[PDB]
Amino acid sequence: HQSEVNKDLQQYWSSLNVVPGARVLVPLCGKSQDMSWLSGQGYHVVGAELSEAAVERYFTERGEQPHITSQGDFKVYAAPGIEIWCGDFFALTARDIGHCAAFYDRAAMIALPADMRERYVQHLEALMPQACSGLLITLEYDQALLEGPPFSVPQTWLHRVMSGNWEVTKVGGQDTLHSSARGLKAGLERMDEHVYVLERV
Repeated sequence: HQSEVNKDLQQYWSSLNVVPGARVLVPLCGKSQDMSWLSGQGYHVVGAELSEAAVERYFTERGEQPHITSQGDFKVYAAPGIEIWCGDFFALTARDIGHCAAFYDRAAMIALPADMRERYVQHLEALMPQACSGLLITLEYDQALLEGPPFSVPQTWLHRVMSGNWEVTKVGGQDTLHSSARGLKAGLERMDEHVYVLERV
């Protein structure tokens, strides 16, 4: 129970104590522990898994069963248990689903450049809810072993751009390889994991 689910995540949340049943969005954050945590608490875990090969792995491991959709070059595999559509994320209106609650954001913009980053955060906060607690999970170390080289997006930058719709705050740190799942997924065995608490106002 809550073995390795972003100490910060389980922390902030543990404290936050969002509404029981609030809408929890999972923008290209779809991991397992994060969501498994939210659910374990009793929240509306609805997000997408920006991972094609992943969806495939799920279809091969399960052998079909859930709602598989073909979204262009991406897929959408939703389950009856959770509202996680493995594939791509860009047709669930994080705003409609968001509304009020929170959303776990996984290092995604760090995989892109600045310009794109600004367009990403903005695009998110744009399609974001009205009152939800968002938590971004970035990284630094990982870059030459982890899936996609993270630009260790600087909190300052986030507060420079990602500042204007959500209260982003510096959080997290390094020496947390066990915590970060992606670390055990890619195999960092030691990487700095950055975190930023963004309160979607």
